[PDB]
Amino acid sequence: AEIPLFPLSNALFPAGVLRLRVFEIRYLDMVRRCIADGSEFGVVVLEQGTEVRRPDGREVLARAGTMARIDHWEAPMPALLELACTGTGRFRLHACTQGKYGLWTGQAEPVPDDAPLEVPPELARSASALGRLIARLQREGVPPHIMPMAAPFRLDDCGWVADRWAEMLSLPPADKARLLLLPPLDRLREIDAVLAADGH
Amino acid sequence: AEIPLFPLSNALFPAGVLRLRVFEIRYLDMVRRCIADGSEFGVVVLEQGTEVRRPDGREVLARAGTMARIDHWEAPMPALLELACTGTGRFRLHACTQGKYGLWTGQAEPVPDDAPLEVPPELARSASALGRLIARLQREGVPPHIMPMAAPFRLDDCGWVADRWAEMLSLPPADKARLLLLPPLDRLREIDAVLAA
Repeated sequence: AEIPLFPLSNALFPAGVLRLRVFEIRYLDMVRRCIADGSEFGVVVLEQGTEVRRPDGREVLARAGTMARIDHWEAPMPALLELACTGTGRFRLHACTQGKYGLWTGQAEPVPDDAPLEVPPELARSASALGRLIARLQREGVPPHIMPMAAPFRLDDCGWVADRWAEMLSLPPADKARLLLLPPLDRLREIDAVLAADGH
Repeated sequence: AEIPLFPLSNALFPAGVLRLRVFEIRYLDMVRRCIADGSEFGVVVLEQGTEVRRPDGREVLARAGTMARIDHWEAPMPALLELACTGTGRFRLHACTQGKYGLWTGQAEPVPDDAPLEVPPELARSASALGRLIARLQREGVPPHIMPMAAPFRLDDCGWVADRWAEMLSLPPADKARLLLLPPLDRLREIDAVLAA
């Protein structure tokens, strides 16, 4: 499924929050199309290279990604677009090409959402930790335009909880892409093995 | 104490890495002057505002921040100013003033860099977990200009450990500001509490 690609320094996960700020011509033209078009673009983390790369070149795109849906947009100044996208359906991009203005694109086969699971008591620490984080945000009165996570607080869900943590944890891009694809349970387990002292 | 301020969505901590893209020309005069005489600018996290500039809203700065040092600027894209910075000394922001063009300026009382202290056995959890994140990024050989933290990895320094977690974790801007000025021991204890409970 040939779709436009917006590689980024961080990976996007389903239901994930993402406030973009486009200034490059390739993304300015691409984002505007999607605005009038209605379609959404694909977001995959950069396993290598930067996200601007005007003089650069060697940039490696992750093999997995999540589709990005545009919620609302604004134009604070000319040649600048401030977006507030939401992560949608995930995909497993394969052979992609780099078109005009350096706009990445690739045929990507979607990957159906995983069935919602309950968080076992063997992984309560993470879900309880996360829940603690969200509590403070709310307790402090953090406005919507700053909240790093959407309203639907699926705290009692393996996948969801792991997606939230993988989003904010400084993990290698190559790992983030794998986590996105791995099954919900396995995903929570692994991040769990990162937050807790596995090997002291 | 009077210094220029650059508000950001994320708080900046000592030794914290920062890749800043400056769009609004209202800041050009600030970054240029800094680049010129090698000075620094203050970075405070926004409590109730947008990094860019809303015409219907006003920005509210946090109670503290950290000075930023320009490791070096670049302009890969025509006229786009992109610079790598590092958080240096912390300051307590007594008062700030928003003047013309929306530029912020405040009274910054610099606070001395805390002394380093070994990580106690109970707070070891927080250090080993970070240590693993770091070793994870290295095992994958993630490029330096991609890593969120800088080379000097002080895994036995409460302040360092706590600061890293504080900039990574999704916490309200006002809390980051508070933890920033908080003494090393208390900082770690507090971030440790969030990681468990």
